[PDB]
Amino acid sequence: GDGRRRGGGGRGQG
RNA sequence: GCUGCGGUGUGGAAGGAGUGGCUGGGUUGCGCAGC
Ligand code: IRI
Ligand code: IRI
Ligand code: IRI
Ligand SMILES: [K+]
Repeated sequence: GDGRRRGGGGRGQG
């Protein structure tokens, strides 16, 4: 899971 | 690789899903969960 580790709205970027 | 829950806070009890996010923690951190 090399991608978004946290979702829902705008959580999890960088 | 994608997605969901203001669920977390060195403010988190007057808030939210960033319609404050070049105003910070934080290039949306942390936790939990699902495909
Ligand atoms: N969960 Ir309380 N954050 N710890 N609301 N009880 N203060
Ligand atoms: N400038 Ir800033 N926005 N505060 N360090 N990049 N995070
Ligand atoms: N501007 Ir900012 N919000 N502080 N993107 N660098 N993290
Ligand atoms: K805040």
